Amino acid sequence: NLHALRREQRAQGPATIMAIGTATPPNLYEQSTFPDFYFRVTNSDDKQELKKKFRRMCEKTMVKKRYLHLTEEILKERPKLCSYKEASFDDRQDIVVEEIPRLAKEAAEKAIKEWGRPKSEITHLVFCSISGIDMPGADYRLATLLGLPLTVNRLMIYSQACHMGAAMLRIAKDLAENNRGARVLVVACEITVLSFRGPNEGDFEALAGQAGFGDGAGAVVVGADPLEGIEKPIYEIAAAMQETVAESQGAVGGHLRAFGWTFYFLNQLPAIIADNLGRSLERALAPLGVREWNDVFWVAHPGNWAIIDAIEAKLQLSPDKLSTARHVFTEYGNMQSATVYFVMDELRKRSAVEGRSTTGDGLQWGVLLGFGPGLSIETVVLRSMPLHH
Amino acid sequence: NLHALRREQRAQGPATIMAIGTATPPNLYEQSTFPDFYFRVTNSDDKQELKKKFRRMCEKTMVKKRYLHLTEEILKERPKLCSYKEASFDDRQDIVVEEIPRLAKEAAEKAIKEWGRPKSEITHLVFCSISGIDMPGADYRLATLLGLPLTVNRLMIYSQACHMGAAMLRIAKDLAENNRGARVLVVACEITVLSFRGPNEGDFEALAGQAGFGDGAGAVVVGADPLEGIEKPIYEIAAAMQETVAESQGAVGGHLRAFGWTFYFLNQLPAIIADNLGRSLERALAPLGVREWNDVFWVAHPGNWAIIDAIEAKLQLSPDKLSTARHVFTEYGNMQSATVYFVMDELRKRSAVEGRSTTGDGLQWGVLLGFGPGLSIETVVLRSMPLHH
Repeated sequence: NLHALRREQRAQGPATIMAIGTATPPNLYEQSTFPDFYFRVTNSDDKQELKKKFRRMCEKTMVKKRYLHLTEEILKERPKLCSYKEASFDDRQDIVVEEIPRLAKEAAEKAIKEWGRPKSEITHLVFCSISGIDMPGADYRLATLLGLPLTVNRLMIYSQACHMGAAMLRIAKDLAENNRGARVLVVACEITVLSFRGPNEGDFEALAGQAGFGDGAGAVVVGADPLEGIEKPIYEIAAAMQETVAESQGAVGGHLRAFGWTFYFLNQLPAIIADNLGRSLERALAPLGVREWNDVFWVAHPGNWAIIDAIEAKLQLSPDKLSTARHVFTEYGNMQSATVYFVMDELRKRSAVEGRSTTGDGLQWGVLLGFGPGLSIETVVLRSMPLHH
Repeated sequence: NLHALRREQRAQGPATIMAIGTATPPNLYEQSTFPDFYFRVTNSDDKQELKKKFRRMCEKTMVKKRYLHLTEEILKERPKLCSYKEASFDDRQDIVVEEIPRLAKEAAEKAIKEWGRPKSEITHLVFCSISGIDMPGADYRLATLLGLPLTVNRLMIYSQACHMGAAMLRIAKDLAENNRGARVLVVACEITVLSFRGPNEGDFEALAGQAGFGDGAGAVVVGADPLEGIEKPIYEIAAAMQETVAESQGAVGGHLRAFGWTFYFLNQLPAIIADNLGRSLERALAPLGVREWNDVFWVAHPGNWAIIDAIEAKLQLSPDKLSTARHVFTEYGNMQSATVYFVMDELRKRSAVEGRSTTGDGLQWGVLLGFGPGLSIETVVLRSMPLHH
């Protein structure tokens, strides 16, 4: 009866990524002139020596460009954003509640446009962001701006850190696979309005945060049992798993306070990540009988330049493997949960333009990776799809 | 093989609720004397007219008692919690970050204990609260307090309203059905430290919020294919869905600010909820061929007494249907996302005490119901289990 009902209602094949869309705020921030903008707007133009320290931090990041919702105009209107740790939460909430769903909507429309199917066929919405907390939430506002059916199943995931991007594919996997016809709109959106703050001579971590984080949103449509001739899977989601690394709460993390968000980290975080991938990758790839780390493709959350270097070095990958992560991080900065969607889009796009056999740079099996506070490690095994040029 | 692998890794039968645990803070607040306590600790004994009002509010709520983490001591140590609307967010964060996981742990242990099986067989943790945002978050802390294996798939749902307790069953359904052997720990925990504040003579809305909300946590183990002679389902989850009521965002909701959380409602929220249920319940129950609303059992998030009344009257339910919601509301208050789990625990126990043939008061089919800001309506169709006396 309910076993019969079960068989009827569940999907047949594995979850697939059917479309990818991305978007940023319209305001370009060049890293070479960012110290100038940052010290001027934070009324710190009378500490030239701290300004020089910052220029060197900016250069070290390896970031060329980021896109930020914030502008000098908004900062002028809302000066408390420019202080180090003054109560500023209200001004920050005013913005993120409004804009988190607006930026998400751009990335979601693009994903939907590529998918090329009606919004009425979307059954679930899975939406993550650090920011934009209200009731009704950001998911309600996003659903409403898109004109999704009132019967779409919504799930908002607030304030999980950078690995939440990968984690949403783990959730969407179960939603697409367990429900025949389920089409899952997956969105990550991050705007650094809650973490932007002026400088303090004794806070490297907070000033470092001013240098490497950008704004961005990413969206995929996820579904099993693609419609013959209409839905063209880019990747099959083969497996998804999470692992927490014992006694590493201190590696990285953050607090939410009256000043907004602040993030901490150890200098050895690049090593702590790289050194703790072994287990995850073994669980993931040993069933497929993978012999060598260079034998699969890599969609990595970049974290930072040092993190990429550490992972590449530990797994002894050739430069090509993480070059997509390097590219996105260079051109957009670290966009938290959104970053991995930008990286995934780059992999499949370079794969098409450069004439590859598959969406995973000519390779069959790949691993998508996210990592954040925990330390939390998100591993998604992807199967590439043939490219018929 | 993508399809063969899929056929082997998924569960066969419906998600099952295998155990239920509940917990509250140890501090009893009797409603009869709550006006005296509230006006005294917030230093408002010279607002006798507002006090007179609040006592009338408290009488009308029909709440007899609540359990709150907050005490006279906490309030003396952190007087900003008492102000109507000064910045007090840091004080509140300081408490909720540590306490939310702590209360959740009590409910979680009770559910695990009834389930009767090793912690190591838990594969997933799904945890919701309005409160306790930090990175790493509450799920990590809870998993750590429980001593869960590091490979448990964690998910934290922050800052969703009252209907979130229901929606976690919607989530748990797919995780459990789609993964062979999956055992999901589902936990809801709420502590009102973030919305407690002193009284303002021009704000009855916020004042009403101080009369009806309590603290608590509920937990279930959800799995598919129960072990014969080891795991005994209390209910089967046959179906679960959400819908949103158009143009009702202002019906109820709230804002997270430097003063913490405040909640808003329209006076006609009961009718708004009652009048917009039929559609959801029709979609849920028609496929089972049920002809009358009294044909099924009811596990209702209570909201408040006015809301229970309006649903009863609108659906022409006889008094027994929402009996369990009433008893839980009256004895514990609205514990937001956790309440529905107390109601569930109450139904299945009463069913056994009163000699009913099923864990659903002798009927086969039920609806577990959650509602909150959106308006959001969460409908979970349950099948009861035979009771053998």
